[PDB]
Amino acid sequence: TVDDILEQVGESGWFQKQAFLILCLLSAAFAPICVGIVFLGFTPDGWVYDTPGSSIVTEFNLVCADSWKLDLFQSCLNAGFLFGSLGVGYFADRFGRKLCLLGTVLVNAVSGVLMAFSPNYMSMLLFRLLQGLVSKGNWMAGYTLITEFVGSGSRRTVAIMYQMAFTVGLVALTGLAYALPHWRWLQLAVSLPTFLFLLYYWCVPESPRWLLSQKRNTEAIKIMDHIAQKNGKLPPADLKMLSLEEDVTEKLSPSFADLFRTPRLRKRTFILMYLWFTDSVLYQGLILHMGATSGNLYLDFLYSALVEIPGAFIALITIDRVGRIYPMAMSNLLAGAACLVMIFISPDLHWLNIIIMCVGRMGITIAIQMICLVNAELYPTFVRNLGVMVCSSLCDIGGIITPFIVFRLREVWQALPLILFAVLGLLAAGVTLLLPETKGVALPETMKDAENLG
Ligand SMILES: CN(C)C(=N)NC(=N)N
Repeated sequence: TVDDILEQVGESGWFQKQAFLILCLLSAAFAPICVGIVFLGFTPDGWVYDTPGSSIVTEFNLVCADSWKLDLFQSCLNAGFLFGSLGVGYFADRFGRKLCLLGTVLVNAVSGVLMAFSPNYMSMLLFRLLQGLVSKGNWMAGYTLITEFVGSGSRRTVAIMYQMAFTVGLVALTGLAYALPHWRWLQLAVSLPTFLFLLYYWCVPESPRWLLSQKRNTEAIKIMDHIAQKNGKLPPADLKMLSLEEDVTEKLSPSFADLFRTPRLRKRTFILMYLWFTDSVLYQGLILHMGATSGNLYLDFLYSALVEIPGAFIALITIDRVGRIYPMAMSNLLAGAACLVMIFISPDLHWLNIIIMCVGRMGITIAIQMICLVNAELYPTFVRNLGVMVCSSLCDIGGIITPFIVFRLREVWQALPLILFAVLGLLAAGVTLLLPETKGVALPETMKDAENLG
């Protein structure tokens, strides 16, 4: 199979390290497509806006349809996510993974370049929809590819280090937003590492599991000897692409074969969609809990962006031995019991508000780090379609429902949204962390996992 030859080969070799840096340079490009609107949505105030830079609000005249503008903008981005979920979930299974990712990166690069010189607001909306759709496809495909590519005992290292790469992408976005004469300079500076990825994407291999599922043993042997020659060692071909006698046709029934696995997979994928929805809603509620500003213009966003590194390092230290479901329970209970304190009286002589908000964030970031890792480890039949469906098709619902509901609630009553978010999160997502599946150090992706699971 793949795990035995991966253990017999260098799982963390130097070629693996340069491929890791290349897909990390992919990972830092996912910051502004999801969170960079805060650096593009400055609203300082015949309408005159006093700011040395500019924004979309300064560019247009958003004084009577300002609420109709940005809400529809982010709703169209999340609709682009909604199309892109099913789109890449079937397209990666159809035309493979690596060529899909390369073409999708090229489309992202040309779409960002054309976004930098957007003529009209209709072009703005269309390009934002296409950008969101493509960028979500790129990031999820890259994360799945490198989760599969690394060996058995080093999945978490890769996953947590790429969440760290996303964090340093937000940090570099905050550092870049200091030099903001127009949004165009920011977008043009962001779009250049995508071309760097395209330039240095000629020396990256495919996914051995998906390639082996195509019964192409020759190119599997080719990529194994390429990996061995890159590390400069003779490969101990114990299996020699044995393929475990796999002959099942790829994409036989994506999400249609779950009827035979109803008592064993339906409840698991349901609780996974529940946990994704809870993470998205709680995350957005904690961002809007101050409305992305608290006495500052950039320091609040840095506090909401540099908080991920302590959570990531805590996860990397913690989840090696205790498992991957107890971290879910600890993170969920900590987030709930941290956000529940804001109902109490504000700190008269201390900083309890920022303390509970930062520890709640830490809990939510530990939860989001894991949700992706356990999703990649699970859905053993085909990790692409089902994994994207649980990842993105129940996060776009959070993106379309969560800001409108909490905005209207904070317009009418502060107490209801925080209480409902805390109750739903704490109770339901702590019940959700009650072993959806048995955890194993190995990472196979065959249907034998679905029918056995140890
Ligand atoms: C990257 N995007 C869109 C997030 N909202 N991240 C998140 N922690 N839910």
